[PDB]
Amino acid sequence: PLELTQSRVQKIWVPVDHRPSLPRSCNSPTVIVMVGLPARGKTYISKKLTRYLNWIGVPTKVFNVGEYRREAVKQYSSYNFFRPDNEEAMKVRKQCALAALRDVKSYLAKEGGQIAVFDATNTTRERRHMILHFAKENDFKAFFIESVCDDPTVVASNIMEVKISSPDYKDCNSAEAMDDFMKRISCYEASYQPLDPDKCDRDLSLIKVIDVGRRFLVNRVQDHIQSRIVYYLMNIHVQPRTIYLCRHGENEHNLQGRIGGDSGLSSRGKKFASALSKFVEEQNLKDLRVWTSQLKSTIQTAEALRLPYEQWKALNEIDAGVCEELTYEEIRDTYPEEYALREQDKYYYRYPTGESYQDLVQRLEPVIMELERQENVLVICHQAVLRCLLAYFLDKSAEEMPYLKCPLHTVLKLTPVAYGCRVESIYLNVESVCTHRER
Amino acid sequence: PLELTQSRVQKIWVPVDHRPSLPRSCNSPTVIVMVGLPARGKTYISKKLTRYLNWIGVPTKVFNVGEYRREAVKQYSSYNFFRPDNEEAMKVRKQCALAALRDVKSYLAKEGGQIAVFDATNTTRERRHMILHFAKENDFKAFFIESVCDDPTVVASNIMEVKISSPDYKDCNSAEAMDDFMKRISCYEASYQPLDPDKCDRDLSLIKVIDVGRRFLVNRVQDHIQSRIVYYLMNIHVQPRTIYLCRHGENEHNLQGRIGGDSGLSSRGKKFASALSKFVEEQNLKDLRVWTSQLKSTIQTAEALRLPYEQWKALNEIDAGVCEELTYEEIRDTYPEEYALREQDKYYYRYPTGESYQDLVQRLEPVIMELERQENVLVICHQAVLRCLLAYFLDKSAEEMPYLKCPLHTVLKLTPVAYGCRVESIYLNVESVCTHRER
Ligand SMILES: O=c1[nH]cnc2c1c(-c1ccccc1)cn2-c1ccc(Br)cc1
Ligand SMILES: O=c1[nH]cnc2c1c(-c1ccccc1)cn2-c1ccc(Br)cc1
Ligand SMILES: O=P(O)(O)OC[C@H]1O[C@](O)(CO)[C@@H](O)[C@@H]1O
Ligand SMILES: O=P(O)(O)OC[C@H]1O[C@](O)(CO)[C@@H](O)[C@@H]1O
Repeated sequence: PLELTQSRVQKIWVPVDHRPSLPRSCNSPTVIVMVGLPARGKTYISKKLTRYLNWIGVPTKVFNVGEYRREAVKQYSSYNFFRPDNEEAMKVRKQCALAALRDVKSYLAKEGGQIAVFDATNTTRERRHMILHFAKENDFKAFFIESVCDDPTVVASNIMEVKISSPDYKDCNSAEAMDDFMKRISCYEASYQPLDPDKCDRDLSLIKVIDVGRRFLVNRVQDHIQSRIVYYLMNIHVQPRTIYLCRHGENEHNLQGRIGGDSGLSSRGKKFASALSKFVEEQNLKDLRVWTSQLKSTIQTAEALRLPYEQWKALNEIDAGVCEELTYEEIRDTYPEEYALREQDKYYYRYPTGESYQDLVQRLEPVIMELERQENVLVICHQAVLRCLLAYFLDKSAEEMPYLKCPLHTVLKLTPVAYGCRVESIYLNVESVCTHRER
Repeated sequence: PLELTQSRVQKIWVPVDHRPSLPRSCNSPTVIVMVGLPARGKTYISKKLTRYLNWIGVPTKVFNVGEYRREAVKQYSSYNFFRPDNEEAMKVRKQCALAALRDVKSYLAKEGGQIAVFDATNTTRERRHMILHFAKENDFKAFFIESVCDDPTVVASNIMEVKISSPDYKDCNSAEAMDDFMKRISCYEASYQPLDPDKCDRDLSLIKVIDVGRRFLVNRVQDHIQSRIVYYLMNIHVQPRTIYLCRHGENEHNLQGRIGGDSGLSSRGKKFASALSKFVEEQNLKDLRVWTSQLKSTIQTAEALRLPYEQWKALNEIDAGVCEELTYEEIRDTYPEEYALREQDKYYYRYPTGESYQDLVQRLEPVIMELERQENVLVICHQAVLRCLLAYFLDKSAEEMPYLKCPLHTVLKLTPVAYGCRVESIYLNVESVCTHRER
């Protein structure tokens, strides 16, 4: 009579499943279609969106047709391979697109993937009609993301930042690679049919990203995930900036080996806070936003900076529930079953009346969205919160996330470059205890 | 040396403020400009957006030029008042717009308002240039929301739903009011200059809502609040649906007068769950989404429905921190200072290591966004969570929110109609304790 049991790891109430003598086991995936001329940031969008979607828990994978081409055709010689009159290479390129779609079908229908990002030019109505046919026959949704930018400064910058360094241009110098790539773009210009939501593409679910996100044309958003993608694309930018991530200075609970709580900075923690102020000053940043949690130790650290700061409840350390203010030895002795369950499944494990790393991701999502909108930001937080944010920026999986090394009195300087983050570590030469525990 | 104190009500760590002998006390507001012909849902957008922004904690107010006109000109006779050749009424209408802007300045610069929604036609470039001049001179941001829809079915439906019932048409029958309103729309058509983000309005921050949210043109989103508005407008719809809100059936903690915890349904709670299934069945809904919290009592209630349901951690009852599983008598005797602080400031009060109603709003925001996207939804939740959701739908203030009456074994049936919600209460004839406590 409505009998439930609480699952040991995640602490989820499930109906008591008294399976009979013979136990029996018993929404639609999306193909995101990238659209646009080369050097329009399609791969940049594909990679960043995939990184965000995976981090929030939506299994996402990129299928880049160019990588299938590099695999089918050993070495790249020139733009001549991309010529519309190149009958043989046109057959090869089509075969590569079809092979990528085959892997899209396998990913979405057989591997538990939810979103497949089809990263190609898809510049002709013919190619897009074929992708739609493929989606309709496989019961997949189709969502188009077109990037429109004809600014020559933006095109040249994209070639210099990520095209000249491509495996295709290994034997080329910067000038030859740039010249070949401009000719390669020209191969696509004649047959390019932009998305037309006014007449031809009126019934398609699409986003037209115009001039690096200055303007957007949004047509027929069908569901939750498409709506989320659109909101994300509207919040991200390519302006140069730095993200500094650190934990509060060493606290009294750190000295006692106690988890959670709301203890204050130790004498060393206060020394780090002074060292952090000097470090921040030496960075010579025009403007800098400072974010803390609502816990004392991060606020005391920010107080040493003499800069305005904003407290976020979303940045508060993982809630250990009944295990709050206990040492790991006291957890193992009072709750041995709980201790072993966490060690076996650190990401999904939920503390009783507490949280999991999975819960942390959900509450840090608005932090991530705001970090994307901002420029120079310093986030003073906690060990588990920091691992979660770092996993987003460094594209780390749910499995590796609870084990990322985030020592005390150490600043993680993140510089967005090419298709990810350059990470520099800066230890501020103040002693502390070690709170890192390996698997 | 980084000395902080925790504020008694909100539990916020603040620098110990040792004010000297003579204590001294010491971002830009936004004008949202509605654009479009009459019967385009501008007032609908204004009211709904204001309701959402206020609920999330952004002080927002609507300034409807027509209400200033109804105040300046006692009785409305006909569309002749709106004629472009009506020199006198054109002077009166301009004076009303200027008087509304005067009140916009006072609201944003002197009353602590953050967003002013300027609800008028603002169909000419001249009027919009004047509003921009007003915004620039007062250091206010300007964000334009244009609603474009020329579907005669949509226009006729808007006139029938909310125009014919306007105080202007009190002495008129449905046919005369509809005829007069069509003529009134025609008065605006000749001088109407839609927003042109391509050439003329390229530097303006705007959203063009096309065909009741089927399509959007988004130009130059400057900040966080504009980005949030755009996301909200993309999630809302006018499709007919019903929202059912109720608490879990009576639990064991309810019988003991204990707060929080994760107790199961009492015998009466199980009887409500059966009664709820019968009620749901009798509603004869084609499709229905069922949402619960992750707490046992709501899941057991949903289990009785024999329908698929989704558990949301965001729907979990307010966290009472150290006061969890205690009766109110035990709270008053163990924590008398805490008890009195809560009674004095129920919305902002945060339980030690727990939450406030203010915290609840922040974590329920994704619930609200998803409720907007959906159609028929049944939310099985908890007393404080329910008050928070109800305050959103019923446009209740932060001050009234902790005192809204949400009894056990009672379904709140919400039907979106005109500019809000019709609320029907359905008691399912199962006895329970009373958990309501007045101020
Ligand atoms: O080249 C480009 N053209 C046009 N839009 C571009 C790029 C790049 C880019 C940035 C770094 C390297 C290579 C490419 C990113 N976006 C972009 C697109 C949409 C959004 Br919303 C944000 C950024
Ligand atoms: O008449 C209309 N024309 C055009 N758009 C309209 C309406 C109404 C409406 C609904 C009920 C009563 C009166 C008006 C709402 N929206 C609307 C606008 C934008 C979004 Br995003 C969602 C709904
Ligand atoms: O997930 P882990 O490795 O236990 O680390 C999280 C813990 O780290 C701390 O931030 C410091 O020990 C605790 O407050 C928190 O419980
Ligand atoms: O804000 P109030 O009036 O104390 O009501 C919230 C309380 O109501 C309950 O849902 C039932 O008593 C408790 O779990 C919760 O603490």
